[PDB]
Amino acid sequence: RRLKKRIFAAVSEGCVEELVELLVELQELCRRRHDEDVPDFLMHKLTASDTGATCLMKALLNINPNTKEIVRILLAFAEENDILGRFINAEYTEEAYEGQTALNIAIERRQGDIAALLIAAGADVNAHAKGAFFNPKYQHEGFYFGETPLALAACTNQPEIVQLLMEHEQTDITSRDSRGNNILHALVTVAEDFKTQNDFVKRMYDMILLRSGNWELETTRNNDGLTPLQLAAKMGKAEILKYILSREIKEKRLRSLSRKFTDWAYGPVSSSLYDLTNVDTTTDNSVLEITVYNTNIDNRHEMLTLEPLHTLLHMKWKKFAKHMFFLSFCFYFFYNITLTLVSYYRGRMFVLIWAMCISVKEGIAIFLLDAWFHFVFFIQAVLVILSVFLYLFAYKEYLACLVLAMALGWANMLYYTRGFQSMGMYSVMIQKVILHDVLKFLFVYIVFLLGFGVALASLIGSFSDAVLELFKLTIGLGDLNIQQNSKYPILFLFLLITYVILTFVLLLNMLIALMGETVENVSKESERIWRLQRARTILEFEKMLPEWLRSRFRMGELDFRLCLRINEVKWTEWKTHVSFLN
Amino acid sequence: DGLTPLQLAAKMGKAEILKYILSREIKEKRLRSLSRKFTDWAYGPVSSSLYDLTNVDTTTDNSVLEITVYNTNIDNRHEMLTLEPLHTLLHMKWKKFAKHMFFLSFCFYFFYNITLTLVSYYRGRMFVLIWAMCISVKEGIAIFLLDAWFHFVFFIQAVLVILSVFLYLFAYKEYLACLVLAMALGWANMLYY
Amino acid sequence: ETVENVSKESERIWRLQRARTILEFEKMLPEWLRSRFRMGELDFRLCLRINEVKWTEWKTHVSFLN
Repeated sequence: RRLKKRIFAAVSEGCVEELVELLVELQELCRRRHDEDVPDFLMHKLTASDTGATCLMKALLNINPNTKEIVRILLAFAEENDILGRFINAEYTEEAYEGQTALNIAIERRQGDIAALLIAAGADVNAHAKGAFFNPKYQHEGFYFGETPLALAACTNQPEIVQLLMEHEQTDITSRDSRGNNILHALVTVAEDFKTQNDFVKRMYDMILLRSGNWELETTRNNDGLTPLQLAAKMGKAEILKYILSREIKEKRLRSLSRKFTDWAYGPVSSSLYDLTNVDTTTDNSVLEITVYNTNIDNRHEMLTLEPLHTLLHMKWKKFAKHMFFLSFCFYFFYNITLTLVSYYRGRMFVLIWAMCISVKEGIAIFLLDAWFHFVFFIQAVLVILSVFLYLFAYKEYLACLVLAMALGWANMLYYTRGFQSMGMYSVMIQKVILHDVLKFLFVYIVFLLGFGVALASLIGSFSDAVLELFKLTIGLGDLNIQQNSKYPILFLFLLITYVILTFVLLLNMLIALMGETVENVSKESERIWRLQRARTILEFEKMLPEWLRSRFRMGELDFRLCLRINEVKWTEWKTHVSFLN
Repeated sequence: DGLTPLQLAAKMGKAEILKYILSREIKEKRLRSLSRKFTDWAYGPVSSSLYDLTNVDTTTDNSVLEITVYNTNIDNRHEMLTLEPLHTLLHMKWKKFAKHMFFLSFCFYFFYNITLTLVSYYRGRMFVLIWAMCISVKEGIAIFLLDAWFHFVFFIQAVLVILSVFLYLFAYKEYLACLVLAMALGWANMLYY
Repeated sequence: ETVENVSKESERIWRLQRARTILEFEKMLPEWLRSRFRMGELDFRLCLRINEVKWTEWKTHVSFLN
């Protein structure tokens, strides 16, 4: 603590008159071998031991225009005192920056030449920042980049540093950190779409992938067992998965990395093949199953308009799912008609075995942990079976269960309108309106209803008669002139008028709020949620089939790779291409 | 009027100049007390900083935050309340204690309204009058303040409850009108919370 | 009249209402028990350990810088 704080101040600011004297001061200090503590003087006085911050990490933490003095201090102690083995691998002591070298801090502050010369001094590029800040809980709390130097050069938009770092012989490209992530995993972890940044991630991800040139990067699974495009699908990033699912290489010697074998193009019409490595539900964790069954991002219609993803769905649906959906509609319609005739006029009991079948079908609702129609299907099934099991008994509490099961079943018939697009967009707006705005209006209307009903019942008819008369006054009925046991009917009169005008202004406020919320949900968002609903029932009907009879996949092995004969036409793109080309 | 220059910047309602005042750092030395954002470490996106609390804190008599919250004649106060030590200070002042104090005041007003509901409907029978006197001397600063409507509804509810009780002591039948109007305005006043 | 007061102006007046009841509930407390202010003297100046993240600004900065 004698004068190492002085050299810390000298590398902080950059006064050279302390530095030139102090470099030979420590030189005559190490030349005078004190002979009571020989090795600990070097390892304790050429660094700090409170936070583990050494001199050059303090200098690169305090980057100023004094690059001459930092070139001097890399060329002062690092090679004369022969310390560089035990020195440049210094890590921290705390939990925030646990295991952080000077390479990532050197490349973090745009000093690529400093980092290239200090790895030319013989550092290690296989550092692993295992701190809990570096592996945070959410994205806001910390920086996640891959805890690797070439991964940090990938995330922080430094192509020249990763160019000089890949050409080093003993760097790793198949390296896996504490989360098991390689460069492509962390590069798509830091990524996002074009709405915020100007797409440097893909614009150097191509450089990483073709500089590597090997397939073994794109199968390295993480601790959750995910291929890099599966992790690209799960975190919700559009354009990087667009680049993955449509990627071709013109020049040869790197042809297995391509995925779009364009066999013939002619004006607007162009046939192509694609891959089915993981974009197909015959594998355990497909891309399509992830990006349909995902629930926490909202932009899934961006990914479901990509080519082998969107195209695959039509084949899976036109092929078999329209007929399977119409068959399920016909079964539910005949079940509801037999329940209608059995309920009205009193194969008399097909409804109970069908209710038991639909109950053990929808009994996975507690095992799944906007799936509301599963709950309505389950409450209809248990209400039908409770009505029948009380019909076996000698009770009169069974007809209430039958009439409520009738009301909920014939309301549940309206679930089957998805498939008619001009009625499905009408259907999902009903769910949007009851979820968002009518519940708030009911929540204010119930407390106004109680605050007037207790008042009018304290004026003395009873409670449940006055609140029923108040609701009949709301819907448009109910006499109001002279009620019994009024002290003074003037106050009853203008209390009633105050209730009616407050209900009117509440209704007006509710209708203009739900007019104010539909500035963009007029046709667009209903259409995206309808297409997502149709994709979810594609996958739900497809996985219910057994392991055989699925001869409904695509073209054979062209090593062994499934493909798709997809003929896309881009008329507007061809017209703009041949118009701007000449 | 005894105002520091950023207090006058807050009172007249100007945004970006107060943004420059509340976030100002000087890179070169010999002028360091004029800075207000001691950036101690930045690393990619994450950057910790310090700020000052010379006047942006309600422990002083005329703070900046008290001025720009209690101002009433300009409309763009949400421009200033998204500035950093101003907006950030509020979360600490609120998550810290004010959610629990607000929920406690809601529970007291809810139990007071439920005891007034049961006392009004079926006829600790008289907690409502001492709570009404407490809320009346609480909201009696409405004439001393000179869009504070809910203070007026709270005051008319308090005086209507105490007028109903002071006529209930008497032998009059003009008291039940005051009780039923106090019931209507109290259960409408629950919607303030 | 609701060409702009659909979600925006209601949100600003709600945040201003919440700030006014922050200050009204805060000034009602007595002179003691307010150990709820911020960090000590660093002459003597109180400070705040504020960790802001500007993700979009950092992305535009490192995108336009190179």
